[PDB]
Amino acid sequence: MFKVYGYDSNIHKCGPCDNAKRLLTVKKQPFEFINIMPEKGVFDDEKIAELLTKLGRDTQIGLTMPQVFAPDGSHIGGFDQLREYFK
Repeated sequence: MFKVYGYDSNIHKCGPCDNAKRLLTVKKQPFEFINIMPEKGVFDDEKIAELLTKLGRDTQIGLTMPQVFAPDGSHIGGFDQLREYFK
């Protein structure tokens, strides 16, 4: 499955996050969405730590949501990189 880390737009608006989900649905690709903000103004720090581990990063500088990973686990990037991935 593709793995998409992002925000639920009902709690924190994330147009790129919603676009990533819809692009995977139109391409008939199963995905799992991981919401990093379970309620307004509260981050899930276990999921952010897991994301940093997967990215191999020590700082959060410049990280935006969504962050997408391919079925084999490699990092794709944000929605702009996912658009490119299917070409």
